[PDB]
Amino acid sequence: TETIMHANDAIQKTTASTRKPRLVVMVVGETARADHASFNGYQRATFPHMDKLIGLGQVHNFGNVTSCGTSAAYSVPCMFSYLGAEKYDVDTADYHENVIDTLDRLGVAILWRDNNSDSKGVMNRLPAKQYQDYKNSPLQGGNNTICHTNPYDECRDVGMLVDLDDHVKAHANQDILIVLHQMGNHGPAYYKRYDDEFAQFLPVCTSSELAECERQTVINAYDNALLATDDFLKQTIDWLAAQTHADTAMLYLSDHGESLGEKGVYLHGMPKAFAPKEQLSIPALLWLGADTPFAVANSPTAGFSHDAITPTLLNLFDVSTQATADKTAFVNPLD
Ligand SMILES: [Zn+2]
Ligand SMILES: [Zn+2]
Repeated sequence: TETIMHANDAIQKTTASTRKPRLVVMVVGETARADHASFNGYQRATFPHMDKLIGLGQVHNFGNVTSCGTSAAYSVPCMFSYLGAEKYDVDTADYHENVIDTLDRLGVAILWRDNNSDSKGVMNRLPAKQYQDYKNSPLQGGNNTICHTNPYDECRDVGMLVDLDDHVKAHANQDILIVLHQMGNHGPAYYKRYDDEFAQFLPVCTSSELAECERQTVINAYDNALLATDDFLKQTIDWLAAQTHADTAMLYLSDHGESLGEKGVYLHGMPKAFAPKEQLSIPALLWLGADTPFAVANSPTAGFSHDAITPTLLNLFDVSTQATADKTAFVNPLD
């Protein structure tokens, strides 16, 4: 092949012809930091809906998880790579088979909706129709029907949840992966990231010049954008909970964290060798549907990282490959 292969031996252990189809939503978050999540002990209710599901035992919180880098351009390809953070090279990620390539080869129906930027190369070998731009409205050339609920005409992450039934109905009796790439908490204009229903921590910074504004007002806008992400995740889970013909899962991880003025540093993008802990520390949640066959994995001693995503996706689709032996995952393989 023209691709550097990592999982040429991959095969599904079971398929939808002998068991329920698998339906997974992977949410690629944006700029959310683990220590501003109420489920990791932040002293403000930034994730009220997820916290209620954690209390019920329906969502599992993996705690302080480490991102591989500090921007979507660096982190998103690595999140779907077989390489892992220590061998990853952003300049040559396009040349390797990635986990989406493997799943597509094995017949999983993949949809990637993007309200952020794009898939950073991950979707480039799949047909164009499996990637959908959700950062533009239809007349702008995209697909998002929820862009005109705010004065910035900014497209909202919840627009990506509109009529996901169309994809499910088009792929009867097949395994399905839906990736939703959020705008999330990207700054510096945090106040533009959420509709007025989520303007709850007040007052907010309404300038892109964050070091000018009072620190707490920057943080208030950031925390309001987390509330909107908590609502997006709740709506995603509510949709999956209705898909009772499938075994379902929702995995959420941010691409990196964010500095909010500690030691004078704001935003993200610092070289990972020098980046402060706040830029590398991300939340990670897993929801599983009713009667799930899956079990949450034993925690690594140092906590989880983005390197666990690729083996987790393979385990959720019953894919057997030597490429994920010895590798950490958030759920165990089914035997
Ligand atoms: Zn960024
Ligand atoms: Zn990012």
